[PDB]
Amino acid sequence: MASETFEFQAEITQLMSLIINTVYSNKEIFLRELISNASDALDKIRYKSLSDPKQLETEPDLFIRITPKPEQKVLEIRDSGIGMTKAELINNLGTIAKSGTKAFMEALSAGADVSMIGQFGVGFYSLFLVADRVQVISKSNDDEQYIWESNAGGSFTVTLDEVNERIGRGTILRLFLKDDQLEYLEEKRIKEVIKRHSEFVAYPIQLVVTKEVE
Ligand SMILES: O=C1CCC/C=C/CCOC(=O)c2c(O)cc(O)c(Cl)c2C1
Repeated sequence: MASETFEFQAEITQLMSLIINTVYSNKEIFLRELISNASDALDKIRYKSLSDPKQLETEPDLFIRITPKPEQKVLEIRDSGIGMTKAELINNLGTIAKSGTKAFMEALSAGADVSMIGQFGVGFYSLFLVADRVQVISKSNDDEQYIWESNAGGSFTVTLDEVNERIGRGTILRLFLKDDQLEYLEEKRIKEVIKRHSEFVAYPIQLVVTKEVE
């Protein structure tokens, strides 16, 4: 598959740098940000399905699912929400600087809690606290499955998905964790963070665990 390359909006890049380099502690917050988005996307499919029940048939179950993958140092966060089409992947995750991107960078500088990122509607980028490379794998009812990829550089890429498993509907966040952030592949740590900061979530939050049989 041919891949297409795009430059990040100049302030989105700034922000990613202020994230990767400016904030230190409380990096566990990336999880609630990515669970929050998962819920906000599941909300939209559940709303749309009220007047278009057929929207749900491509994936009748509404859930949030986290999968630790120790071997490839990867943490994945899936939902069966509304999904994103190629154009939205492009617009919502790079080319267009969502209103508030610069505002949070300013807030942050004046002395703001990095945990307030979500209230500026930029929570997505908080993932770079624990990861240096990310794959966003989406499937909308109205397009094929695609892969959006950023390595924290200045650009990103979108490629028709012919390599990943078929998600019926929704999105997968394949975070490639930093060597010093691998505690998030642990069942207990994840399970902790989730209970402390994600109590009021309307959807099933499944944790996928792999254990050798003795
Ligand atoms: O804009 C996004 C943030 C959520 C608000 C809903 C947008 C419409 C679809 O959005 C998504 O599929 C989606 C998701 O499922 C999980 C995520 O972590 C992110 Cl970032 C997104 C993209």
